[PDB]
Amino acid sequence: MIQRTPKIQVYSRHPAENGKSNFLNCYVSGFHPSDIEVDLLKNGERIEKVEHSDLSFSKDWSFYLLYYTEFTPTEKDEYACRVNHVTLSQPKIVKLDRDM
Repeated sequence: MIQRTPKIQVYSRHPAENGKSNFLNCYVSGFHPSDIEVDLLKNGERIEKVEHSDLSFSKDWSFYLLYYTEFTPTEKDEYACRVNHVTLSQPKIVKLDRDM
């Protein structure tokens, strides 16, 4: 058996074909087992509508999840990604930093 803590990256992107739109992304990588809980947060509250959740695995059965959705950030709102996994004794919250 192997267990591996996910790496978590939180960032924003504009799709080049629709540049006025903006996406909040949580990329959760390299984890095992695949059991996992992932949410995007706006001002500490779970975002219920997350339109994309893309899961894959590599050759060594490491899992990769891109969890992302359209958002409209203001400078007062705080966004983050919250992950729980067996390797994490408490939920891990990673903020979207200003500029990312």
